[PDB]
Amino acid sequence: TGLLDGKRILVSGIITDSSIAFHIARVAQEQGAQLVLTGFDRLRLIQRITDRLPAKAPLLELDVQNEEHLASLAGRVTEAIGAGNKLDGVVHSIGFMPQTGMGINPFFDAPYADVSKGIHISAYSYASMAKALLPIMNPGGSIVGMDFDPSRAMPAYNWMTVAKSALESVNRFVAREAGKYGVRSNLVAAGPIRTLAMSAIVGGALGEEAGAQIQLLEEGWDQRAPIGWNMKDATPVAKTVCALLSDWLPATTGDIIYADGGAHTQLL
Amino acid sequence: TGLLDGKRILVSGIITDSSIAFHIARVAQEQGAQLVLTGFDRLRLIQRITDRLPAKAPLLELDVQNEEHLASLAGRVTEAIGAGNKLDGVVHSIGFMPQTGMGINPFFDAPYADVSKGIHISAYSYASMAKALLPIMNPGGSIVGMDFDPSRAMPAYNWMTVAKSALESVNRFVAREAGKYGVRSNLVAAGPIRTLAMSAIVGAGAQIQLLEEGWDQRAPIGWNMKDATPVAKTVCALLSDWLPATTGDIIYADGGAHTQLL
Amino acid sequence: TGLLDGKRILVSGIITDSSIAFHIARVAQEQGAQLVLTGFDRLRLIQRITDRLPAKAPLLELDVQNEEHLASLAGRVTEAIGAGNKLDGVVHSIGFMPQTGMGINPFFDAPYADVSKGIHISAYSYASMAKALLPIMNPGGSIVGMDFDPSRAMPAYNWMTVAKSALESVNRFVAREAGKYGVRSNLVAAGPIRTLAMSAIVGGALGEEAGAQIQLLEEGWDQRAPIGWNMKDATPVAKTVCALLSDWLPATTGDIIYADGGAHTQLL
Amino acid sequence: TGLLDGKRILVSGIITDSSIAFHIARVAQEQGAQLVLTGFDRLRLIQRITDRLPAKAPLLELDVQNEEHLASLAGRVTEAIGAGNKLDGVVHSIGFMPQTGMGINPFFDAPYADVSKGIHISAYSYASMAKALLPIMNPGGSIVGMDFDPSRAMPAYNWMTVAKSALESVNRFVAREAGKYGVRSNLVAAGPIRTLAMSAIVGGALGEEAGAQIQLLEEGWDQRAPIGWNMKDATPVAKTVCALLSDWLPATTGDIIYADGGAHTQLL
Ligand SMILES: NC(=O)c1ccc[n+]([C@@H]2O[C@H](COP(=O)([O-])OP(=O)(O)OC[C@H]3O[C@@H](n4cnc5c(N)ncnc54)[C@H](O)[C@@H]3O)[C@@H](O)[C@H]2O)c1
Ligand SMILES: NC(=O)c1ccc[n+]([C@@H]2O[C@H](COP(=O)([O-])OP(=O)(O)OC[C@H]3O[C@@H](n4cnc5c(N)ncnc54)[C@H](O)[C@@H]3O)[C@@H](O)[C@H]2O)c1
Ligand SMILES: NC(=O)c1ccc[n+]([C@@H]2O[C@H](COP(=O)([O-])OP(=O)(O)OC[C@H]3O[C@@H](n4cnc5c(N)ncnc54)[C@H](O)[C@@H]3O)[C@@H](O)[C@H]2O)c1
Ligand SMILES: NC(=O)c1ccc[n+]([C@@H]2O[C@H](COP(=O)([O-])OP(=O)(O)OC[C@H]3O[C@@H](n4cnc5c(N)ncnc54)[C@H](O)[C@@H]3O)[C@@H](O)[C@H]2O)c1
Ligand SMILES: Cc1ccccc1Oc1ccc(Cn2cc(-c3ccccc3)nn2)cc1O
Ligand SMILES: Cc1ccccc1Oc1ccc(Cn2cc(-c3ccccc3)nn2)cc1O
Ligand SMILES: Cc1ccccc1Oc1ccc(Cn2cc(-c3ccccc3)nn2)cc1O
Ligand SMILES: Cc1ccccc1Oc1ccc(Cn2cc(-c3ccccc3)nn2)cc1O
Ligand SMILES: [Cl-]
Repeated sequence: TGLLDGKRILVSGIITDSSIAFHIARVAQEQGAQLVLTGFDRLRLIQRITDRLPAKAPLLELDVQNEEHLASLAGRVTEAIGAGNKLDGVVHSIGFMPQTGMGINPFFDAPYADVSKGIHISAYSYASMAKALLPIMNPGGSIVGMDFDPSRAMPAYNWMTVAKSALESVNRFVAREAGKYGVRSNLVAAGPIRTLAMSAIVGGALGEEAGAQIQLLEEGWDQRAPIGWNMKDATPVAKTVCALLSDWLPATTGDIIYADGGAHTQLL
Repeated sequence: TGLLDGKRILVSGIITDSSIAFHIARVAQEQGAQLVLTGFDRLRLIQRITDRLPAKAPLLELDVQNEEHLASLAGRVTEAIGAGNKLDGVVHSIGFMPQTGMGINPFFDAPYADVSKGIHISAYSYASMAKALLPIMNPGGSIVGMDFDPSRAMPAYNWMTVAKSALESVNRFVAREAGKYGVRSNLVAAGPIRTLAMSAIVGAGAQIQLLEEGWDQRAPIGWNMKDATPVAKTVCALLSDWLPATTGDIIYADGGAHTQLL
Repeated sequence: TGLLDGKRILVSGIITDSSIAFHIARVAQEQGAQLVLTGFDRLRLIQRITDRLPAKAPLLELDVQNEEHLASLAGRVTEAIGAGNKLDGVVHSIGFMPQTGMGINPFFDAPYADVSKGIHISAYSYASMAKALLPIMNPGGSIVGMDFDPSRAMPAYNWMTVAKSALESVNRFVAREAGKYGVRSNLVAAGPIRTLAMSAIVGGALGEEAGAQIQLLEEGWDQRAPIGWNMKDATPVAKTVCALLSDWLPATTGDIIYADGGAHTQLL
Repeated sequence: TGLLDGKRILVSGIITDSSIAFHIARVAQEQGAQLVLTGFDRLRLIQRITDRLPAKAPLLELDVQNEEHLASLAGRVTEAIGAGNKLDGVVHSIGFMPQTGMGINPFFDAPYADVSKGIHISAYSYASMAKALLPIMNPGGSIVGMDFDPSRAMPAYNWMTVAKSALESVNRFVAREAGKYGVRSNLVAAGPIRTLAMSAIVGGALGEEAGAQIQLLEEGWDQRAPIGWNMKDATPVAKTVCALLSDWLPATTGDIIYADGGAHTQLL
């Protein structure tokens, strides 16, 4: 019946009901998955948000910079999905970059302490989550992270672009470790979706250029995509993540699937 | 409910029951699709082979070098699936290269007449099929072709490598046309599978060893050249509604080999 | 001492004094190369054009669709440069696509006979020239062809894009053969330059939409290039080809060097 | 010759006479460049080493983690080359990764503090150097860094691979800043060269897996390269960096040139 019937999937990265992770979780539950959710910092807000999902799911705290949270994560997941069950899926939908690393702030003025924090959250944590969770994943399972194509430089995305390049490389190594467990690791490179991070982090760092943000995104994506691109509709991205979590891409690992309307295949 | 429940899908390229297309068709029928099949040249053999599929499907003749076959194709499909119905999917699983263009024959000795024939069948025909079939495809539909990663040169594959590079470029243009109909176009770059065409590339022990080095040894999840199922499933994923934002693109069903250097 | 002092280099593809090959030849002679030139079809015009180069160079006829021309080419080159001498460099600066394959003509309406002719001239001939000339090339030598980045689809370039993809693949195979002779094979992917083919083939196939060419070129190149791009100045492209012909890129083969102002490294 | 006649070029990264930077410096001086050298930590040893170069050059201290060193660098360079003169070239040939991040140590066991240190030295510093030096670079100048192709995962290189992916992304941003000064930024992705850092990837020349290292390098490079690859010969790499420092690749920026015998263009 549903694409993910019977699968136990962890989903990180929900902060609002616009979050990519919110929509991944919604679609996964519509397709019969049983979820465990993780959230950072504003756990009361996150709980109110996840109440809007179609089904209850337990919520665990995870700040990927906190060693204790990572060291206790598998134990807390095992208790949430029922002792002795394992995960079939893990979704990393997590990122951060300080303001100095984005927007109109000059590229060269971001101090390394800020850039390092962003790389820790946005790239290294894909490895740390895999490390914590692989021992409790079933053969045939799937780890998925969110990418935004960093193969070319661009306005404003700045040091987050560098973090995404690092993430891509990390994914290919995670795939080598995950393969010993019969598990796949892949990224979904999504087109732009209107999320809290889009507005507050990228749009914030733009200051008076945020009108231009929309136009840049329409030029980069909707205009180039042969099938178009709607930044207000996260469903196509969520579906693509669900396809990777399913049994229907069983020979794809260390890889990147582009859910961007085909924009990255067209020059203009 | 199967993945392709209710979808009408054309599948080209069956010649034996090892054909990638045979397995694509098998999996698609297991997932509820209704098929129309096309075959080239050995139509009696192909009919015996397609009898082994889990369900009957009509078989139509198509030689992609034949203009008349392409010009009548939509009409013949429409008659097989019923007036008023359209296709949701098309699978291009077709290739050819003359012997001069592959194997131990020197790269520089393949005459252009042979290379041109191979490119016609293996790359241009992806466009010609799209052209013939897009007018009878539903919005939301999907065209999928088969690729073998040509981004780096390699022994023996020779001018077929060039044909695949051409096919990749063709796919990106087909995507622009197909988008006007609400249709996606993508290729699946599969790892090696033991098919009739594989055994024609050369005529052997060295071929298998190179394929093991290039694929199974590099793939984090391994690669089994006797098992077409993972490739077939990947094609079915592209035919489904579960990759709705992917077009002009290439999905690698190769065990992750192409992501690993050694 | 010029960069190519003492080198014997064949340069194909001169048709006017705007031709990329004209500028390659000019720069190569300024850098001390002795040239052999090849031309197609309008040999009287081409001779008047090559008289404007800074030094005399013999001109040979070569239509790359003519088997007899390819089979006699080595012998005719050897007679021009003298028995006992060999070539150090070969430049392929040749292309064609019939009108049905370009512009506003629908992509799907190009018959294969037209596409095949374009692929023959634009891609296969890179192999056929290498095959004819490698037996009279010195170790350390260099074959260079001209590319236009076909990694993504775009308006108007249509089937020429497909021919360039084929050429890239061909270059990697030519490199394998050329390596047995100690010879490198590479392409230069140039940004747009105002040439007869740009205007009459690409621009002509746009009919009343020719303004669209210039607009797309300005968006794709000058606007994205961190150091800018001037389509009226072939010198930077010519210099880059000369760099490949020299001994200063001795470890680069089967490869593509981008002389495009860095445009292809930038998204917008 | 004189490829770099009259150019003032800064070269970082010499520690022994096997260092890639040593050979970059040697070739650059053979081609008429006037050098300023920078060295980290062992400045007396480095001075004995740089005495073996064909000409004297001043040596300045630079630890790229030290803010004071970066803030004073332009002033110290200007004093060495003379007030009123500027640099035409900068070479970044610097890297580091702690032992936990490389070799047989499990990928998942490298702590982020170690990985961050490596990324700081190996990737962020490319930006920090550009920031310090662009204000004293002439139009037409060139910044070059060293890369090792990280587009696919591989044994042992582990987190250094991730650092190189980050460096590639950094280079494309540096190119956007450098373009405002008329300056190019590019990386050279070199094939393997036997240096001190090479041996440290597996914990020393008699590291546990050193036999496996040699075999993997022969398979990855010399066996795939159409023109071969010799890991004892840094000259082809040095020449390629000099090509980028010269005026002969004037339209290439934000980019990567592969000096690896063409290995990366061949599958097997
Ligand atoms: N929105 C886009 O256009 C777009 C496109 C492609 C990729 N992405 C990526 O998708 C992912 C989700 O971002 P989003 O757009 O949905 O935005 P978002 O703001 O909804 O979610 C980002 C999440 O990261 C979490 N996070 C930050 N610091 C963390 C920490 N220390 N520990 C754990 N979690 C932490 C936040 O709590 C939040 O839930 C990210 O990887 C982002 O880069 C976004
Ligand atoms: N087997 C592999 O390892 C592998 C890997 C990647 C991609 N592929 C691709 O998968 C596709 C199917 O190949 P396969 O390996 O299943 O081999 P195969 O021998 O089963 O099938 C090839 C098919 O091409 C058809 N064909 C040839 N000329 C034709 C023409 N003029 N008109 C119509 N059909 C024609 C044949 O009739 C046959 O059905 C091809 O595109 C091939 O290049 C194969
Ligand atoms: N002009 C650009 O913007 C640009 C950019 C990138 C690459 N290129 C490529 O550079 C090369 C040169 O084109 P150009 O722009 O200088 O144009 P051009 O019109 O100056 O030169 C094209 C050349 O192709 C030759 N040619 C065509 N058919 C031939 C045949 N049968 N045999 C031999 N020669 C034949 C013509 O005689 C002519 O000399 C081509 O490969 C073109 O694709 C051009
Ligand atoms: N050797 C190879 O096979 C190879 C191949 C491709 C790329 N590379 C790259 O070439 C570059 C040079 O490495 P190599 O092989 O010549 O090794 P090496 O050990 O000779 O040189 C590395 C240099 O990095 C310097 N360095 C380290 N920490 C520093 C700091 N805090 N501040 C400033 N400098 C610092 C060291 O002092 C040393 O001079 C690196 O970027 C390396 O990754 C090496
Ligand atoms: C979680 C998180 C933390 C830190 C940074 C981002 C982030 O999440 C993302 C949010 C939006 C995007 C998409 N996007 C790009 C841009 C930009 C300016 C416009 C021009 C084109 C580049 N604007 N919108 C990508 C993301 O990774
Ligand atoms: C249909 C068709 C017509 C013409 C040619 C091929 C073909 O179909 C294929 C069959 C098998 C493969 C995979 N493959 C590659 C090789 C080779 C030698 C070994 C090293 C790696 C290159 N051997 N097996 C690829 C195909 O495209
Ligand atoms: C020799 C030859 C034969 C046949 C065709 C071209 C050709 O030579 C070239 C001439 C110009 C270019 C550059 N270019 C591209 C375009 C187009 C519209 C604008 C957007 C980008 C695609 N317009 N200008 C590239 C070439 O290869
Ligand atoms: C400076 C520095 C700091 C930290 C790490 C490296 C480094 O510098 C390099 C030294 C040598 C290489 C080349 N290389 C790779 C490998 C490896 C094992 C063999 C298989 C292929 C991956 N072994 N040799 C690359 C470098 O970046
Ligand atoms: Cl959707």
